[PDB]
Amino acid sequence: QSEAEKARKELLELEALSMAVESTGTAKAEAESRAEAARIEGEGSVLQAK
Amino acid sequence: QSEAEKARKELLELEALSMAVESTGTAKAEAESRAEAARIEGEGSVLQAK
Repeated sequence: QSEAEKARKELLELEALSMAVESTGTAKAEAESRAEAARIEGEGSVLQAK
Repeated sequence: QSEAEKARKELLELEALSMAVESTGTAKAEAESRAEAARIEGEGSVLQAK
């Protein structure tokens, strides 16, 4: 069980990196899509106002 | 399981890129269609006013 925990530590490190990658990719994608839609709506609102 | 996580990290990176592409394409398309309809309505409103 000691040897198994010695390797399980490195397994948990790699799983931590993968969870980091997945979470930041999901949040970045959703936030940038909302910002792009908002920018297009803002320039459209400028043209509507004129 | 350690080797499988070493490759699964790169799989999750590529899936993050694909989700980014899909989300920003959908939001950009819907926002630009609404802006185009609004611009045509605005120029029509100018001509109606005259």
